[PDB]
Amino acid sequence: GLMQFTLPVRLCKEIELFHFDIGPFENMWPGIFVYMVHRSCGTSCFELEKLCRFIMSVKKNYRRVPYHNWKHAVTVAHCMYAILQNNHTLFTDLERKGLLIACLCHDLDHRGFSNSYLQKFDHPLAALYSTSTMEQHHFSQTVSILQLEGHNIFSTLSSSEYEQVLEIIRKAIIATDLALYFGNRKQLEEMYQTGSLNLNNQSHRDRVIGLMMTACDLCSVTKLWPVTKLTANDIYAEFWAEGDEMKKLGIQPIPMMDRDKKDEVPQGQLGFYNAVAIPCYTTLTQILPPTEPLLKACRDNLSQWEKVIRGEE
Ligand SMILES: N#Cc1c(N)nc2ccccc2c1O[C@@H]1C=CCCC1
Ligand SMILES: [Mg+2]
Ligand SMILES: [Zn+2]
Repeated sequence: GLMQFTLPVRLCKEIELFHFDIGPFENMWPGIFVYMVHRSCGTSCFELEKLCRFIMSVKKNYRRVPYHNWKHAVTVAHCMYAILQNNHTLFTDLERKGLLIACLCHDLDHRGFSNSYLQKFDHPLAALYSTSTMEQHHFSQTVSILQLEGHNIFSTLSSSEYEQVLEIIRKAIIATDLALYFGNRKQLEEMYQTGSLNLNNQSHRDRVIGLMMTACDLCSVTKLWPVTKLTANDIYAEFWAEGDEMKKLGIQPIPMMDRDKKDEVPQGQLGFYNAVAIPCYTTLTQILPPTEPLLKACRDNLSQWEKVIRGEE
């Protein structure tokens, strides 16, 4: 009850910043997450015995892949924590509970392959879920871990609050499917500009929560350059392995995923920053002004990639 998590001074201060890196000590990541829940939600939101048991079952069900791993989970939850903390009064008690859990669970049991590679492989999950394949699996895995004896962190919610939080978590996880992001942001853009955006409209909140999920999910591009640059290697290690598996199915993969065309990476990152990241954090900053530091950090890193291309690094 009176048991708080406390971090060392440096972390205690840096954790509040959007660009915080959770560090290379795996065994500190659960405490960092519980720290964030206690400050974000309250020391009462979850029974600490059950939260700790949920966190360690979630960790167990992330694989040892180069990027879509436990570190990503906690990193993406931290970005959500930063957004929620800089936007105190915009979110309900249920939304703060749900979204941190959504982010921790959003890539559960990821194998390091796109929905595209599952479809071309003819993976069983591609037959069970025709669209947002992995994301439907991630939500499924979340519900399974919640239903293990002693793991129901939401037990003390009423029936309707329980239904609401699981529905917040389902939409949040589905939205991390980047194929759905383009349309979601376009719609949010129009609604913002025509002035029809309304946070009392549930369908509008859903869309805004989805953009938040994309923003947390891509938050590697909003870190200090050395973190951004080193994470990019982890992302590309998966892409190139997927490229390899495409070649095993007798399919030339797009040049981004082909490990013979590494030269093309910096230009590939420009496309990604201009086509995805900058638009994402632009619309997010328009809807939630205090998330501006994400857009700024993302612009700083675009410029750093421009410098890589111009031979300057
Ligand atoms: N972050 C990031 C990131 C990145 N730095 N670079 C990319 C380049 C091309 C396509 C996707 C890219 C990407 O997308 C996430 C990584 C893997 C799949 C989920 C979306
Ligand atoms: Mg994902
Ligand atoms: Zn992710």
